[PDB]
Amino acid sequence: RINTVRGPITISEAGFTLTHEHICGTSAGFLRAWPEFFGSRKALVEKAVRGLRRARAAGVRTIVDVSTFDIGRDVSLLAEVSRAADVHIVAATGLWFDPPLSMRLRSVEELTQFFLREIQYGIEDTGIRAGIIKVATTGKATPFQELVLRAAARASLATGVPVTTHTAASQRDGEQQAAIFESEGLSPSRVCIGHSDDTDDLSYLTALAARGYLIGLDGIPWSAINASASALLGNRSWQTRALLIKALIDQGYMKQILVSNDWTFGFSSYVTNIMDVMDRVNPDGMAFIPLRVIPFLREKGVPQETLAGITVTNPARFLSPT
Amino acid sequence: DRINTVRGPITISEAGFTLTHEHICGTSAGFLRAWPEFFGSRKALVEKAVRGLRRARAAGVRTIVDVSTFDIGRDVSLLAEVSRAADVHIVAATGLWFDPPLSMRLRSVEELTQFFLREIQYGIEDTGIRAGIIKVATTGKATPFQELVLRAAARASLATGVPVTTHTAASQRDGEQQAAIFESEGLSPSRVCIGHSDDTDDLSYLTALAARGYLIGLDGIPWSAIGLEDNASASALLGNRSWQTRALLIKALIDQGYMKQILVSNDWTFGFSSYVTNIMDVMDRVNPDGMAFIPLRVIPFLREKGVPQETLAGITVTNPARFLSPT
Ligand SMILES: [Co+2]
Ligand SMILES: [Co+2]
Ligand SMILES: [Co+2]
Ligand SMILES: [Co+2]
Repeated sequence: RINTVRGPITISEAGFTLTHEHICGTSAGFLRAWPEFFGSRKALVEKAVRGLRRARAAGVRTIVDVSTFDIGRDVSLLAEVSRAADVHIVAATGLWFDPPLSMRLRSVEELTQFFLREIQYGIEDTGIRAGIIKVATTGKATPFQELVLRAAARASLATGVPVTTHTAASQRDGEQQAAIFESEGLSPSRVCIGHSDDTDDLSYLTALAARGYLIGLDGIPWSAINASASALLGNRSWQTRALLIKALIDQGYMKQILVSNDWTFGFSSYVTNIMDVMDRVNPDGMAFIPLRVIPFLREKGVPQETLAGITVTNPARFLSPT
Repeated sequence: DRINTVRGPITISEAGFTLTHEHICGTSAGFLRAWPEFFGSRKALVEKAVRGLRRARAAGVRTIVDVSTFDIGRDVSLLAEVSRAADVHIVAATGLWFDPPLSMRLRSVEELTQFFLREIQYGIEDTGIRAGIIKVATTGKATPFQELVLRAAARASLATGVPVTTHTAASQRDGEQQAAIFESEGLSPSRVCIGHSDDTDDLSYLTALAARGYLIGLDGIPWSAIGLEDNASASALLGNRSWQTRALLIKALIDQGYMKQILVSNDWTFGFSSYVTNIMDVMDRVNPDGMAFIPLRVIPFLREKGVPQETLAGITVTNPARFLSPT
């Protein structure tokens, strides 16, 4: 009962899934208005097809595109790349930290209708329904960012669809988001505190993992080992971020881990050549988790059925509507 | 002599009575397609727009310049559909207003110049519809990004001959900073309209810009929140100045010899989502005439005050014709 861009699929059809990915990290209407920024729309489709086929050959069967309205989600692009690559792509709703005036002047009740429109009816005029809700917070929650967290909760409770968040982990936003989700009546088993790998703090993660929250260790290839790339991605290495997966397995929270790359095939919501800077830091792309992180954990003393539990059974339990 | 409309190129003589600053929808990038239910439905918005433009046409309007940019949620397909059904020429816009998303605000002046050029020379999105005007904006002192938008607009105008029109916080005298930046790029004042100029009563500011060759946009004549001072949202947007006060600025500029520098419009819309929810209903109640307000209520008002019919015809037909013509 998991909604994808090609239609509804079952829990067994999901397989190896990456919980936090992006085909394109852009802005609302941007891809349609300026496709030449990515070379052409043809070039972005071709680069995304080759990148997903690389992930499929590596073991991945499903990717969850957490690109929201304001990240410039184009479900028609998501459907085209999914068809040519034979990889299941799950679409998303919600609002990130770049909402336009028509979204930021809306009440909590109006934002619930929009989220409920994209999950129950469909996205735009395509009929494609959203299977996950993406929300954001950069530091302490602004008066509007609180309404998005609450609206995402009211939409998750009426459909059963899960929530995934953006967090500035060094500032520990996951505790405030958790306090807001719990005040709304949302079950912690339906929420994923993303970007939790941006910190080396383990005491903040185990506290949330004990309450039932899923920990999103999603930006593993993000290593700044360029003032723009050093501020966006990486103070530490990938080995340090991948050791945080092992540190949570050792504490007995193997059922709460969700791994991903947080990769893109086109990036426009930052500096011009950030995609070219990223493409060489990680030449593996979206295939970094099964080819470089899984054999690392196998060498550092973690069995294959613990890793096959994190990648197959954990995201399938998360993405299933309850 | 030839200008781009959403139905294709037309000869300037066919433009006729032209409203220089209007919107079919005041929204945000991708909003109409992602949430048409905000406006009832996409079909309801089209029907309302067609009815409004048909009524405006019956009153004498032949062309409107939709100054909706990418970030005002310009949907050219909607503009084309309504233009064809109402049989009113609609000139589309490029440029950037004051709500650009991350992918726009992180761009350099060279990249923004290429985006504006693409929308004028090649087309908007995958439609083939080309922009006939560049819309820019400042709300007080220009931010570093707004300065880049103004420079890119000036560069695209110099390369194509297409005019530039602006949004200003008129009380803050924004037109002076805008003018300075445009002229630093070598753009002729005759290719620029300093809009929302009816938001101020400072005639010294207006005549000085007009004296330099700038077109003065007295473009929101029906905007008045008198009678509804209890509505904090409507008062902050529409202001407390009467439609008459805004319209008398057209007479004031004519009297000082600047009839050739005046552009008049309503700054109306059929859908409004970039503000509070009830705003379109409130606006439609204050002004039931919509875009027809200029020929039905403003033109006869100025005739009562003594302005000749040939001067008014010069402001509504000749001035927009000279402005829109690629020069
Ligand atoms: Co993020
Ligand atoms: Co992301
Ligand atoms: Co304006
Ligand atoms: Co306007």
